[PDB]
Amino acid sequence: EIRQNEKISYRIEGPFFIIHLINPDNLNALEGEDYIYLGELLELADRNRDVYFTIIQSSGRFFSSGADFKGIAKAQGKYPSETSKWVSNFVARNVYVTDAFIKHSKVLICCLNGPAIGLSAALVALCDIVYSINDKVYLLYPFANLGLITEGGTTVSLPLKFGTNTTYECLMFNKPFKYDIMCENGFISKNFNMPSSNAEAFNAKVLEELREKVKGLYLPSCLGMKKLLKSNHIDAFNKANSVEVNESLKYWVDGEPLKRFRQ
Amino acid sequence: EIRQNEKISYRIEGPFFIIHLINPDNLNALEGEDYIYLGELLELADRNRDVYFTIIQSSGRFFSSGADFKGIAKAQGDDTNKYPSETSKWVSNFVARNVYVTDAFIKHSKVLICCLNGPAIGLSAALVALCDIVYSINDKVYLLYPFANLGLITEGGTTVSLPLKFGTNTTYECLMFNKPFKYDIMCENGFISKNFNMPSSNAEAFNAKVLEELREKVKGLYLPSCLGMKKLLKSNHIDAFNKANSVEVNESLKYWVDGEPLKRFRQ
Amino acid sequence: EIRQNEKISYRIEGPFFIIHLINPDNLNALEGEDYIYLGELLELADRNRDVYFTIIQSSGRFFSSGADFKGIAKAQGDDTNKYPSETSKWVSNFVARNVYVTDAFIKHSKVLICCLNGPAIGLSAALVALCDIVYSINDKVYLLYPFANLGLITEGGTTVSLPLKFGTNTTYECLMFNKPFKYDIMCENGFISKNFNMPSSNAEAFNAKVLEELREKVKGLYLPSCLGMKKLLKSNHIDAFNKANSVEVNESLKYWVDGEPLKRFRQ
Amino acid sequence: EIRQNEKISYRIEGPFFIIHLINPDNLNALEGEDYIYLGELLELADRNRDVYFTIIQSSGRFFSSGADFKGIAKAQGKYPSETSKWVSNFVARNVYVTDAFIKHSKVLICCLNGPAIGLSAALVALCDIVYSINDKVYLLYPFANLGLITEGGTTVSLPLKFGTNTTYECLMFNKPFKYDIMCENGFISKNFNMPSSNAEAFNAKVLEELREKVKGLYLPSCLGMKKLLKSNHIDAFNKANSVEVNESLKYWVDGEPLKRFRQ
Amino acid sequence: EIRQNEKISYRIEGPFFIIHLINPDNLNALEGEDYIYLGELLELADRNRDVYFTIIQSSGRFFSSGADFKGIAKAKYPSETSKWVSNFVARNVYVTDAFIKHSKVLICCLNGPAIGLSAALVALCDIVYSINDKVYLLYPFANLGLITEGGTTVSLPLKFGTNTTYECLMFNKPFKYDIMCENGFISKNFNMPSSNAEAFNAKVLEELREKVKGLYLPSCLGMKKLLKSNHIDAFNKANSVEVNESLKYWVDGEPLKRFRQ
Amino acid sequence: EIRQNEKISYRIEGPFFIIHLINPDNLNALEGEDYIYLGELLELADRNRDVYFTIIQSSGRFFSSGADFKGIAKAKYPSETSKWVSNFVARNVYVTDAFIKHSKVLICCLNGPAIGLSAALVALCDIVYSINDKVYLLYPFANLGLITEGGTTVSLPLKFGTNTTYECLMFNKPFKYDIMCENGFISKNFNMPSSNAEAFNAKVLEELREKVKGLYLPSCLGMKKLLKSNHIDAFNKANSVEVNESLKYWVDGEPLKRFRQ
Ligand SMILES: CC(=O)CC(=O)SCCNC(=O)CCNC(=O)[C@H](O)C(C)(C)COP(=O)(O)OP(=O)(O)OC[C@H]1O[C@@H](n2cnc3c(N)ncnc32)[C@H](O)[C@@H]1OP(=O)(O)O
Ligand SMILES: CC(=O)CC(=O)SCCNC(=O)CCNC(=O)[C@H](O)C(C)(C)COP(=O)(O)OP(=O)(O)OC[C@H]1O[C@@H](n2cnc3c(N)ncnc32)[C@H](O)[C@@H]1OP(=O)(O)O
Ligand SMILES: CC(=O)CC(=O)SCCNC(=O)CCNC(=O)[C@H](O)C(C)(C)COP(=O)(O)OP(=O)(O)OC[C@H]1O[C@@H](n2cnc3c(N)ncnc32)[C@H](O)[C@@H]1OP(=O)(O)O
Ligand SMILES: CC(=O)CC(=O)SCCNC(=O)CCNC(=O)[C@H](O)C(C)(C)COP(=O)(O)OP(=O)(O)OC[C@H]1O[C@@H](n2cnc3c(N)ncnc32)[C@H](O)[C@@H]1OP(=O)(O)O
Ligand SMILES: CC(=O)CC(=O)SCCNC(=O)CCNC(=O)[C@H](O)C(C)(C)COP(=O)(O)OP(=O)(O)OC[C@H]1O[C@@H](n2cnc3c(N)ncnc32)[C@H](O)[C@@H]1OP(=O)(O)O
Ligand SMILES: CC(=O)CC(=O)SCCNC(=O)CCNC(=O)[C@H](O)C(C)(C)COP(=O)(O)OP(=O)(O)OC[C@H]1O[C@@H](n2cnc3c(N)ncnc32)[C@H](O)[C@@H]1OP(=O)(O)O
Repeated sequence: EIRQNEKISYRIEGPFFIIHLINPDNLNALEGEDYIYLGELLELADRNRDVYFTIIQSSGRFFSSGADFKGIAKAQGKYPSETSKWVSNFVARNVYVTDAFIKHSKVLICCLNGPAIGLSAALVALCDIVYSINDKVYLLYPFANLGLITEGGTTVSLPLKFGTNTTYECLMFNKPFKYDIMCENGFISKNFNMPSSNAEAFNAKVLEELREKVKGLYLPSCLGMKKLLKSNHIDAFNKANSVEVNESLKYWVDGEPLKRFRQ
Repeated sequence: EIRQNEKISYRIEGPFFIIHLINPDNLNALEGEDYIYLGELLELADRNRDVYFTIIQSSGRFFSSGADFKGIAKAQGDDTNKYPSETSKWVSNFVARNVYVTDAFIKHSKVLICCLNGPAIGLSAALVALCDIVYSINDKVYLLYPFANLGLITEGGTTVSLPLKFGTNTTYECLMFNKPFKYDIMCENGFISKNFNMPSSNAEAFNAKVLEELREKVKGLYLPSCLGMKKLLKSNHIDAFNKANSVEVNESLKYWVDGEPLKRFRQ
Repeated sequence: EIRQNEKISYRIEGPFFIIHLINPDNLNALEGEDYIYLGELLELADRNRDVYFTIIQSSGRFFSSGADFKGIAKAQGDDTNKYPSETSKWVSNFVARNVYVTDAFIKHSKVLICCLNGPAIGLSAALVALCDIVYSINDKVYLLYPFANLGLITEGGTTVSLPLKFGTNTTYECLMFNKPFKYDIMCENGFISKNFNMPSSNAEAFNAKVLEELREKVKGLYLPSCLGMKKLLKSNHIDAFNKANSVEVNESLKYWVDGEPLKRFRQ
Repeated sequence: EIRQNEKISYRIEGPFFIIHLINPDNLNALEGEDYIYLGELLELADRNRDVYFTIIQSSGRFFSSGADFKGIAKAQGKYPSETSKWVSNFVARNVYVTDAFIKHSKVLICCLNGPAIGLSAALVALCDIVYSINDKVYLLYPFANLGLITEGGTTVSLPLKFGTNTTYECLMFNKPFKYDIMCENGFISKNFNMPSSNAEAFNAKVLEELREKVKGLYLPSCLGMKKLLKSNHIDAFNKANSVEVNESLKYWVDGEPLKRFRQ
Repeated sequence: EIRQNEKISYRIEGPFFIIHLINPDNLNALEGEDYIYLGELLELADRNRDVYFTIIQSSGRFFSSGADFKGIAKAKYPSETSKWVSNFVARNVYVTDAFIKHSKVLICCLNGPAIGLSAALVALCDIVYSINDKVYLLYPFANLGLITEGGTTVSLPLKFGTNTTYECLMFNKPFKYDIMCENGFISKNFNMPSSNAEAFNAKVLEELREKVKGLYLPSCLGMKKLLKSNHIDAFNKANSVEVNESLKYWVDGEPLKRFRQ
Repeated sequence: EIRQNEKISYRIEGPFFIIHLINPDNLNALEGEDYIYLGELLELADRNRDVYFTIIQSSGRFFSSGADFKGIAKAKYPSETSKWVSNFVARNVYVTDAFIKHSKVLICCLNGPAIGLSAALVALCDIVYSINDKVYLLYPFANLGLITEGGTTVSLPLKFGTNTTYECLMFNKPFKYDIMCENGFISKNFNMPSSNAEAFNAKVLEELREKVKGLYLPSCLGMKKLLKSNHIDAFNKANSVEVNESLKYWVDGEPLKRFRQ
C-alpha cells in the first residue's frame, strides 16, 4: 500500500511488478516528487517476496523527457540559503531515487517506448535489461547544455554500458546515444520493431514474451544470480551517487542551470 | 560572505578559519539547518586560498549533544500534508542534510582540527571523527553514538571512521551496546593528539590555548606542503567514505519511516 | 608426471602445453574428478618453464556439454550415510571441486587459449570464458549457462567474466532467461579472436589448423614478454575473480541443499 | 533443526543463539566435520529472525586447540590423487566454515575461556566482539611450524586487528598473540578476570551482562549497523578465503604438514 | 611560458590548447625528452583556466612511429639499472602520469598510425577522431622484448576488451581501424586523404568550434572530473608497475639487441 | 654479482641476506645512487632462493639522516622538470617499488633515528627492532617544502593511525619511541647503548638464528605473499602519485632554498 500518483501507476501480475508512466501528453516529464515516488515503488516491489521482475513501462511517444522544467521554475520562491534550497530540492531527491535503482534486488527491465532524457535516461541505464519499441529510440544526457554534470549514476553506467570514448563524445558535446550505438553495445536486448503510435501494444507484447520466457525457470536463481552480479559495481555506483549529487550543487547554486532551464 | 547564524560563528586569523559553536545553554545541539550551515562554512573555508587550517571549536561543557530533538519533533508535526509521504518528508529532512554535511567534511582540503571541549554525541560526534586532528580539553571527554538506543544506524561516515580510528572490535562493542568511546580508548588509539588537561568550566581558555600553540607550530612550515600531503592522505579512504555516505543516508530512511526513532526521540 | 585420465589427454609441443578433451561420444561431459584433473593439468603446465601457452582443445561436435549429470546422480545416492549432512556432502562434491578448478584457471600464468570446436555449457562454458583467447571452428558455436533452468547460480567466475566480456545487459538477458551467448554476440564483443569457418565434423582438422597458425604467429616473438604482459593484464581483475570464486561456491550451496537442482538434473 | 554433534551444542535464549564447544577433555580440538557443523550452526542462527546475537562459548581450560591432528592422520588412507584428497579434506571444509563466519549477519561474540590455536583461533579473529575469562588467554597461529600458511581469513583479520608489524612478528616466528597485545589493540572488549577452572561460570556471567546490555536497545539497529560495518572489508575477506585455501594446497600436497603433524 | 621544441609546437585558440607534432620526415618518432616535453605541455594546458580542450594533432602520414630508436641506441651510470631508471623509467612514469591526470578534455586527431608509447598515449585520450580507415595502433612489445607501457595494461582491455587485447599484444598484431570502430574507440572517421593531415587537422578544429557552441564548458570539465575517477586508481597503480617491471627487460639487454635488428 | 659501494655492504649468512649501512661519520645520509643501490640489493636478495629474510642494519648513532643534502645541491637538462624527473622521480619510484614488492621477510635493525626517505623505507619493512628508546622517525616534508615520499602516504596511516599521522606530518613532528611502541611498530626494544650498534646488530642476528629454528621457512614466504596483497595496490598507486606530485615542489624551487638553510 502506497499513495496514488496520477502520473505513475503500478500493478502486480504473477512474478512481475509493473510500473507504468501514464502521462503521455507531457512526454512523461517528472517532478521531484515523482522521482521519489518511483523510488518508493521500487522499494515496495523489492519487499514483495512474490515479485521477481520489476518492469518499467511508459506511454505515448517518449519514455520520458526527464525532469519537469515547470516544476524546477516552481522550486524558485522558505529556505535560509540557495544551498539549503538545492540540498532539499535536488540533492535529496536524486540521491534517493538513484539509490533505489542501484540497490534493487529484483530484475529490472525497461520497456523503452521512445526517447529518454536526463535523469530519466539515467534510470534507463541503471536497468538490467532494456527492450526497445523500434529503432527511433535514443537516450540523451544534456548536462553540458543545461549547465549540470552527470546524474543518476551515469558517471558509472555510461562508460560501463557504452564505453569510455563514446561516453565522452556524447556527454561533452551533448549528443544522443542513438539506437545504432545502443545496439552495437548490446544495451538493447531486443528491438520489437513496432510502431511508435502503440506503446500499449509494445508493452503488452513484452509482457507476453516475458511470461513465456520465465516458464520452467527456477526464479530464485534469477535473484541469486543478480545478487552476485550486482556486487561487481555496487561500490562504484554508491560512491558515484554521493559525489554526483554533491558536486552538482555548485552548478545549481551558481544559477547557470536555472537560466538555461528558462531558455 | 554568508548568512549569519546565532548558534555558530566564524572568523579568520591568518591561515586559520575558525568555526565556533556558541550555544552552550543548549549543549550546542544542532538542527538540520545548522548542520547545513556548518557544511557551507567548510565550503567557504575550502575556497579561501589564505586558509590552510579549519579549526572547529565549541562552548560550555559539551562540544555538542548532537541533533536537536525539539527540531526533530518539529519535523514530525506536519502542517499538514506538506509532504506527500513519510518517505518524501525524511528524504528532505534527514537524507539531504546528512549527505550534504558529511560530504563537506569528507572532501574538505584544508587541515581540519577539532577542539574537543567536552562530549560529542550522534551526528556531531561523527563530525569529530571526520576531523584530521583532535585535541581534548581534559580526560572527561567522550564520544557517544547512541544509534542503537535511538532506533537508527551509523551516520556521518562512522561506518568507516570508527573502525578506522578505533578498531573494529571496539567499534562493535560501543555501537552495538550504545557505549561511549571514552577518553582512555581515544588516547589508546591515538585519536586525541594532545590532551590539554584544563578545567571543563573554561572552554574559552582551552580554545585560546589551542590557537596559541597552533600559531607557534606553523612557524617555519611551508603551508602548501600541509595541503599537498593532505591531498594524498585523503585518497587512502575517500572512496570508502563516499560509498558509506550514500548508503548510510539511504539505509537510515527505513528506520525513520518505520517511526521507531520518533517514538524514542520523544521517550 | 600425473595420473592418466581416459577422458582428457595432454602433450607438450615446443612452447605449447596442449590439453585435449577426448570423449566425444558423451559430448565431453565432465565429472567432478575430471574438473579437478583439468586444474592439475593447468598447474603442471604452469610449473613448466618451457611452456608459454596452454591450449585447450576438445573433440567431436561439442566442446563440452558441462557437468556430467549421471555423476551428479551418483553423488546423490549415498552409500549410505557417507556424509553427516547434505551440507557436508555438497561441500565435498561441489564446493571443493568448483573452487579448485576455477582458481586454477584464474591464476594460470601462461597464455590460455581455447579452441572452441562446438558448444560449451555450464561450468565448461565458464572455463572457456576464463581463457585469454578463444578461436572458433565455425559460426554455430555458442555458450550456454543454464543456471536458471537448473536451480543454480553463477559458477566458474561467470559472475565476473560474463559482464566483463559480453556486457552487463546482454549477460542479464542470457542468464536470467537461460538463453545462449551465440556466435554473433561472441563476435560482436570480440570474444572470439578468429573464426576458422570449418565443418563441425572435423574438430581434429580445426585443432591442427589452430596449432599450425600458432607456430607461425610465435616466430620472432620474445616469449617471456608474453608472460610479463599477461602478469600485468591479469592484475586488472584478479581480485574480483578471487572474490567471486569464494562467493559463487558458497552461495550455490543452499541451492544444492534445498534439492532443486537434483530434481531438475533428473528432469 | 539440524543433526546432533556430541562435541558442539547450541540453544536459543531470547535474542541470543548460543553455540557451545563441549569437549574439554580433548581441549575442544575439532575435526573437519566439526568445522562444517559450526558453519551450519551459524547459517541456522543467521536464518532465525528472532536471533540478533550469535554467541560462541567453549569449555574447560582451552577455547580450542585447533584442528584435530588424529583426524588429520586419519585423512591419509579412495582419492585419485593427493590433490583430490586435499581439495576434499582441507580446501572444502576451510572455505566453507570461513565463509560462514565472514558473511554472518548477526553480531558474533566470542567468549574466550582459554587459548585458541590454528583455525579455531582464526575464527575467534573473525568474531565482532571478544570477551576474555582472564589474562592468561592467548591466540596462536602456528602455521610456520606446521608447514602451512594463513587460514580462516587471518591474512586479513590479523593485520586488521593487531597491526601489520605485530602480525609479521607473530606469524613469521610462530609466536602467540598474548593477552597484553590483545588488550593493547582493543581486541578484547572486556576481561572478566575469573578463574580458568570455571568456564561455565564465565559463560553464564557474559550472558547475564549481555541480557542487561541489550535492554532498551532497538535490536534491528544492531543488525543494520553490522550490515554497513561488514561492507568495509567483505571483499578482502572473500578474496582472502579463496586464495588461502588454494595456496595451502601445495603445502599439503608436498607432504610437509603431515610429517610435522606427526611430531 | 615554456622552452621551444622543433618537433612539437603548440598554440591556443579560444578554449582549445592545440599541440602539433611537426616532424613528418621522421614519422614523428619521439625521443625521451620529447615525451617529457609533451607532459610539460599537458601540464601547461591543465593550469590554463581558459583552456577546456587539449587537442593533439600530428603531421604527415603517421601520427607517430613511437620511441626514436636512434635515441635509444644513443642511450656515467654506476649500473645498467641506474641507467635505465634514468633513461626509461623516469620519462615513462612522468609522461604517462601527465596524460592520466589531465583535467581538460583530451582529443587525439589520429592522422595515421601510432606505435608503442605514442599509441599508448592515444589510448589515454578521451576522444579520438581518425583521418581515414587506414589508421591503426600497434603495440609491438612482444617483438621488442618489452611489456605494456603508458597505461596500456589498463587502457587496452578497457577500450578494446580483454580477449582482443590478448590476441593483439601476445602476437604483436595491430588494433586496426575495424576493431577501433567496432569498440567505439574512434568517435568519427573523417575519411580524408592521408596526403593532407593539415586539412584533416583544420576540419576537426572547425567541427569542434561548431560543437562547443551553446555548451556550458565548465560542465564538460565537471563531468570529466567524475568520469576520470572510475579508473584513476587502476591507471596510477599500472603506471608504477609498468615502469618498474619493464626494467628487468632493459637490464637483461633483449630490447637493445632487437631495437638494432 | 653487483658493483661495490663504499657506503653500503652486504653479505649472506644461511637464510639471511644482510645489508649494512656503513657510513656513520655522515649519519648514513644517502645520495640518489645509494638509494638505487639499495633497491638493487633488495632485488638481488629477492632472486636468491636460499634467502628467506632480508635484514637491514646500519652503523653509529643514526640509522640514516635521509637524503644527502650536499648531493641535492650538486644536482645538461632542457628544463627544471626534466632535471627533477631524472634526479628525484626516477630514483624514488625505483627504490620505493623495490621495497613494496620484496618477497622476503624484511627486517629493519633500527640503531638510531631515521629521517625522510630513509625513514619511509623503515616504515616499509615488515618487522622493526630498536636498539633503545631514543630512536625516532622524522618526516620533515612540511619543513622542506615537499610532500609524502617512499609510500608514507599509505604506510604511516596504516602503521600509526590517521590522526597521529596528521599531527606528525602537518607539524613536522617526530614519531617517537613511545608512539612506535604503542602502535606495535617496534616488535622488540633491545635496550642497548647507542654507542655500540655493532653489538646490537649481532645480538639481533643471534636471536633471529634462534627464532627460525624448527620453522618451515617456505611458509614464512607463502604467508608474506598473501599478507602483501592486503595493500599492494594502494602502495603501487601511492608510489606513482607521490613521485609525480612532488615534482611541482622541486620545480617551484622551495625545497632547494630550504635544503640550503
Ligand atoms: C535535442 C538537443 O540536443 C537539445 C538539448 O540537448 S538541450 C535539452 C534537451 N531537452 C530537454 O532537456 C527537455 C525538453 N525535451 C524535449 O524533448 C523537447 O520538448 C523537444 C522540443 C525536443 C521535443 O519536442 P516534441 O516531441 O514536439 O514535444 P513538445 O511538443 O515540446 O512536448 C509536448 C508537451 O509536453 C511538454 N513537456 C515535454 N517535456 C517536458 C519537460 N521536460 N518539462 C516540462 N514539460 C515538458 C511540452 O512542454 C509540451 O507541452 P505543451 O503542449 O503545453 O507545449
Ligand atoms: C547510557 C547511555 O549511554 C545513555 C544515552 O544517553 S543514549 C541516548 C543519547 N543521548 C542523546 O541522544 C543526546 C541528548 N542529550 C542527552 O542525552 C543529555 O542531555 C546528556 C546526558 C548527553 C547530557 O546531560 P545533561 O548535562 O544533564 O543535559 P541537560 O542539563 O538536559 O542540558 C541542558 C539544556 O540543554 C538542552 N539540550 C541538550 N541537548 C539537547 C538536544 N540534543 N536537543 C535539544 N535540547 C537539548 C536540554 O534539554 C537542557 O535544556 P532545558 O534545561 O531547557 O531542558
Ligand atoms: C532452451 C535451452 O536453452 C535449453 C537447455 O538445454 S537448459 C538445460 C541445459 N543443458 C544441459 O545442462 C547440458 C546437458 N545436455 C543437453 O542438454 C543436450 O545434450 C544438448 C541439447 C546440449 C545437446 O543435444 P544432443 O546433441 O541431442 O545430445 P545427446 O545426443 O543427448 O548426446 C549424445 C550422448 O552424450 C550424452 N551426454 C551429453 N551430455 C551429457 C552430460 N552433461 N552428462 C551426461 N551425459 C551426457 C547423452 O546422454 C548421449 O548419451 P546416450 O546416447 O548414451 O544417451
Ligand atoms: C607452543 C608452540 O609455540 C608450539 C607450536 O607452535 S607448534 C603447534 C602448537 N600446538 C598445536 O598445534 C596443537 C597442540 N596444542 C596444544 O595445546 C598442546 O597439546 C600443548 C602441549 C601445548 C598443550 O598442553 P596441555 O594443556 O597439557 O594439553 P594436553 O595434555 O596435550 O591435552 C589434553 C588432551 O587433549 C588432546 N588434544 C589437545 N589438542 C589436540 C589436537 N589439536 N588434536 C588432537 N588432540 C588434542 C591431547 O592429545 C590430550 O589427550 P590425551 O589425554 O589423550 O593425551
Ligand atoms: C614482424 C613485424 O611485424 C615487425 C613489427 O611490427 S615490430 C616493430 C614495429 N615497429 C617499430 O617498432 C617502430 C619502428 N618503425 C618502423 O618499423 C616503420 O617506421 C613502420 C613499419 C612503422 C612504417 O614503415 P614506413 O612507413 O616504410 O617508414 P619509413 O618511410 O622508413 O620512415 C621514414 C623515416 O622515418 C624513420 N623512422 C620511423 N620510425 C622511427 C623511429 N621509431 N625512430 C627513428 N626513426 C624512425 C625511418 O627509419 C625513416 O628514416 P630513414 O629514411 O632516415 O631511414
Ligand atoms: C625546526 C626543526 O625541527 C628542523 C627540522 O626538523 S627539519 C630538518 C630535519 N633534518 C633533516 O632534514 C636532515 C638533515 N640532518 C640534520 O638536520 C641533523 O643531522 C639532525 C638534526 C638529524 C641530527 O643532528 P646531529 O646529530 O647533531 O648531526 P651531526 O653530528 O651534525 O652529523 C655529523 C655529520 O653528518 C652530516 N649529515 C647529517 N645528515 C646529513 C644529510 N642528510 N646530508 C649530508 N650530510 C649530513 C652533518 O652535516 C655532519 O657533517 P659535518 O660535520 O661535515 O657538517
